[PDB]
Amino acid sequence: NGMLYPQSNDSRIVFPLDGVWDFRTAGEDSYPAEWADAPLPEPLPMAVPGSYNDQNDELNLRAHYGWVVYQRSFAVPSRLVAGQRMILRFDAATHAADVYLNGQLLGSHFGGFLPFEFDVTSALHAGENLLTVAVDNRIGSSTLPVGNDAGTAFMGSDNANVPAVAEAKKHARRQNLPNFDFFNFAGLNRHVELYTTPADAYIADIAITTERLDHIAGDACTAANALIAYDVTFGGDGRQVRISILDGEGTVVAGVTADIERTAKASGEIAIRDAKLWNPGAAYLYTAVAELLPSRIIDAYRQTFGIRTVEVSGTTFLINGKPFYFKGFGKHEDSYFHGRGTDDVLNVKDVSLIHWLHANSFRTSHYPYAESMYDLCDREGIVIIDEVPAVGMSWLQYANPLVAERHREAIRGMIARDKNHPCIVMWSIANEPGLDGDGERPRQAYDYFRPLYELAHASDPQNRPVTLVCCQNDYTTDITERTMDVVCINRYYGWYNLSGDLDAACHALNIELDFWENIGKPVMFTEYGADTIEGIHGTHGEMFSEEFQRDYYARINAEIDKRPWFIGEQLWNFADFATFQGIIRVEGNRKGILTRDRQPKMAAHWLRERWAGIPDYGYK
Amino acid sequence: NGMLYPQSNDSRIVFPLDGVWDFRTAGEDSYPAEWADAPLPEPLPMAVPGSYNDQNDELNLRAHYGWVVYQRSFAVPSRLVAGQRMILRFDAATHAADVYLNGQLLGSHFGGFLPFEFDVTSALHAGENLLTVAVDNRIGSSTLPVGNDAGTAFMGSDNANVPAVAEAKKHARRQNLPNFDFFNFAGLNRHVELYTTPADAYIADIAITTERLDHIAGDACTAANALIAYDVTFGGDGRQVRISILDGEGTVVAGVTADIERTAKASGEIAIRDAKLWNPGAAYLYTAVAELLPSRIIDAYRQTFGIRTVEVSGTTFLINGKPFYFKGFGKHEDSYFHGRGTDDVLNVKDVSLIHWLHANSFRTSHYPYAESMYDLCDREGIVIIDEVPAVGMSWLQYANPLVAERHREAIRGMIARDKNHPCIVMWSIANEPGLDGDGERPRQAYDYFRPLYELAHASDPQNRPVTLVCCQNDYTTDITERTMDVVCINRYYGWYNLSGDLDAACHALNIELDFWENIGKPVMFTEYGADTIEGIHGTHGEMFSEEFQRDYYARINAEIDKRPWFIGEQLWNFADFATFQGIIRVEGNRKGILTRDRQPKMAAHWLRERWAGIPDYGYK
Ligand SMILES: CCCCCC[C@@H]1NC[C@@H](O)[C@H](O)[C@H]1C(=O)O
Ligand SMILES: CCCCCC[C@@H]1NC[C@@H](O)[C@H](O)[C@H]1C(=O)O
Repeated sequence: NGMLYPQSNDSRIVFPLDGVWDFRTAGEDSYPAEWADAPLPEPLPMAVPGSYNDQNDELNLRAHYGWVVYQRSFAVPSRLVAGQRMILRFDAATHAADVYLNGQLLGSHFGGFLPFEFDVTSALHAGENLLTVAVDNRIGSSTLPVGNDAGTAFMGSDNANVPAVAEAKKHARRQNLPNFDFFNFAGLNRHVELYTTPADAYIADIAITTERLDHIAGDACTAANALIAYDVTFGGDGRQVRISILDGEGTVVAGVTADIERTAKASGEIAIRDAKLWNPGAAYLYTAVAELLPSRIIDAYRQTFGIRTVEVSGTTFLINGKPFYFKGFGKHEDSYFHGRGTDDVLNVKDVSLIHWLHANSFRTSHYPYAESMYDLCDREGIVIIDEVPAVGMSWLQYANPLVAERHREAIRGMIARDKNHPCIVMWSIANEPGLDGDGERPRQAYDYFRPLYELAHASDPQNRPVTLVCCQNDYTTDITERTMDVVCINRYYGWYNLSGDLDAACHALNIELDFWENIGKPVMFTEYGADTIEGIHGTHGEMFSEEFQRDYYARINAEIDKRPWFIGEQLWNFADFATFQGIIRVEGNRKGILTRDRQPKMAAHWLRERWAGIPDYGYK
Repeated sequence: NGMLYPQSNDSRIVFPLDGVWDFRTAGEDSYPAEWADAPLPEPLPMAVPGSYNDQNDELNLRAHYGWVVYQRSFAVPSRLVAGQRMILRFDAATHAADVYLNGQLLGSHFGGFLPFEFDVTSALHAGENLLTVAVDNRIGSSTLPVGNDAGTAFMGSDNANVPAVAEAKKHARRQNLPNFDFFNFAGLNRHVELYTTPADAYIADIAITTERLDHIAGDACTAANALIAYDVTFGGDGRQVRISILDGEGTVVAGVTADIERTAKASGEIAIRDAKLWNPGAAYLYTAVAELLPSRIIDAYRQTFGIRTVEVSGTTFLINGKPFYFKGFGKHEDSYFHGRGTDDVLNVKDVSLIHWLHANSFRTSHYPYAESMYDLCDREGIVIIDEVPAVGMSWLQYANPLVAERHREAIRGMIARDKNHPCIVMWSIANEPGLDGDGERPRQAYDYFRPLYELAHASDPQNRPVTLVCCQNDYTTDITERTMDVVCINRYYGWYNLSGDLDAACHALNIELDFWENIGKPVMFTEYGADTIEGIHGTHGEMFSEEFQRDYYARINAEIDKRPWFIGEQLWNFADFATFQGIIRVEGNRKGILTRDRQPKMAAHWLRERWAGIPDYGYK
């Protein structure tokens, strides 16, 4: 279950397989299996980690449907592999993959945004090894994210009443038809690596939790005493594990020796005096060092953690007992050449932009991000809402057992990967599923999501609040959203409805706010905004102008400032990003307050000035 | 002398040190040395590899002058380090660096675009190692690239006659003053890695040359026989090395065992029947495998190479005996977030754009590029002119011994690194130095550059032609350029002079062409173009419009097509790129035929159509 990021130390080594691989496109529903047996014929170059779609302008890889095949060779010294457990890890392959090593099928995986690995100890040999990876980009009615098995893409224009259109449609080239508003970037989007552990016994998983804080300082910089718990899982085979707690300076401030009891497991609690707490805008990280004992050490792992509590109380969101207010946006892993490919330079920059904006948070819309970004936010004091790729869902999916299982696969997987990050304060189990309507549809939606709500709570040792991001719907017939720990709403009053009329938009908003006032749950925006082309200006700003985008946030935020139970504003979006082409997408989605190149539109400056005057704690 | 790229095989392992490091700014001319002794205080994150300048929007790192300090920790299993020679390699640190390991100064390096390494075998220890790297971005009268010690930036504006301006200047914040037109991106721009070799004896360098081709086929796909030479250098300490030549399928097609004689060296020749030649647009690569013999193998290195000849004959540039014509551009390593940071995704994409454009070549303006790009061009059949960072030079530099030595270091270093790449057909020893004028100035320039021309020839075992890229000058008083193997000229008739008048530009051009016609050397463009803002249009295109850029190349190329001795068109630039700010730089240099995001302007489409109709061989 544990999927600790591969680590190098005295017991373990990591061998990265990133770089420029060989690459071929294949078929709509197949690929040549014999390609795993020998070097790819006439291969293209393809850098990895990265989406393949924008790495070859001779081809139209954005239009590709079906399989592609990656391949490379590598060689490692025999003295490294001797007596070690050898693991091949894929941080992400989007969306599905078959993996071959030296002609042997290692296995397969579905889920484009969570890591998977294989024990390759017996599959490796000396000299050059041949690694072949087939990647499938197809989406449909049983995938997460959800595709349409027929019809149009989201927000799609159609003239079905024309006979000629209906006929041409039946013979059109097959394409992925997303039920979501971001381009279907595919391939080896994140790192690939080989790593080693000891074979006889090894650390397989670690969970650290903040159980209780005693006497938190007025500024919440410290607690007189903090009780943390550990749970270490072992694989392999009077054994013990040593656990050392390191402060920010590397000074061991606590240490205990725990018994391993059989799924070998060691667990217990540790008290930390005058513990330094993790807060938004004021991060502090400790290291839990686990060392498996035989002065020699058998195995070791260093796990970063932060000491903080998260608790919903009434209409407040408490971090270290203080009333928090979210300032931020939904993001995307999206950039030009890389597509959805992970880029830590850009991740480092984006975190700096978040500070520049005086935001304090974001949501991983609409999929778990690369692991390195969570590490980055841990040390930079940025709060995260962590979200599974359950986007584009409706009643057709709720009746499908395969979807329910893939959805459970996403939640346990996300939480298994991300549980130790202090920056994560809440889980999101879906973005904009169908929740409303008449007859049995509301109850059907409820019955699908409630056990996923329970699963998220049961899976997280820290027991963080769980939410579901609600689309702009009939909130009076939706019976699911109001049962979440925090009500997270996506609203586009004045853009997709009452278009351009900000008075009417605010009037409509206030009517729904009057509704949520009575539900008595904490409420925040997770999306709102307006497409904006930088350089379009007006004295009286109309839709798509920079001025209108500024006016939009100015009018809307003035209304939510009047509601004490409204605990956060996360807009849409951080930056412009790529989408499937269509009549409402001007080179993608232009609702970013920054351009795709991370340059600030007028609204960004206005939001920066606003957020500078709003404290992380005690605003409401 | 040798700088083989680190390789993993049964005798060798590479441990990458890339990732998110710790980072602090320091002083204009110092940094706290005690930072090497302990973790950096309050560090920022900084991705490696990448320029640091665009990775933090809270700071103005583009305006930073002086030192910065990088730091990270790392640990490797003791059993892997055991008995091995341990090498720490920096692919590039721009511009100068002091490197510390565990508080010990390892040494320093000047030169921002070439790799350097340290033997750290004795500095390493078990557990966490602390790696601290100080990087100096400062440029001046003694650096390559050349900076100004006072005054303005390249094409910088001033009103020196105003007393108020003169005074304020003396109190202005100190800044790097480049004598070049690209932004001074700095930091750990390329990869950092630790690698191992055998300690007792190891391969230190490998050089492969194509000595002679016998009976080349009409299409130059093959030669009846190819005579290649190898030269292997060893370090450490009747010993022998086995050399196997692998074809594109991995089949050993030739093999010899050579004796090692002590400066341990093995050298000889190998005849290959029906050898497959490397050509532009039709690459073929062999592998030279060298194995140090004790059936066991001591050490091994696999060196890719290609079999082709390059010869300047009269006014022709012969590759495998056929008259080649350059189609291409000067490039830059430049992109939005990475700066000058290497990005293999972008390199793969750019290589595809070159094919899309039907170009066949480019120049590494104005510095050696990342090693991976040459590997990429080796397999994709793109020809390269390789250039050292000798840009911004004038008479003030020719009299400076430190500059002369740094210039020699770069020339020997570039060639030592890049000698084995078949894609490289020519060396460039400077871009736009001062060469013309009255008095002793022309002779002084000649006396400075002539021994560098000789050095490039002496350093290169393949003995490729050598050039110097000449600025738009008084070609009648210039006595240096005409002595190069190929005349490479940068001309901006109709842009920087005779502005907008294309009839007059072509008239002036033809006049300089009449001059070069008599010199009787082969001549090519290495720069020509016009700043162009995408989206600016006109029915009668004026400067900065997409139409003017198209008209510009159409009129100019029509004139050079009339000259049989004119053997190439490399324009400026491949893509828009970042510069120091100024009144002629609209968000950088806009002479790209592509935008900075790699999108094609009107001129790119026109050039694509023209180049599609121009063959690699026999156009002239
Ligand atoms: C009001 C009707 C529904 C609005 C839908 C708004 C959409 N939500 C989910 C995001 O992934 C989309 O990018 C966003 C949008 O189109 O910008
Ligand atoms: C006509 C004399 C001046 C020509 C100077 C042209 C310059 N050459 C070298 C390149 O690095 C510059 O970017 C280019 C330019 O400014 O775009």
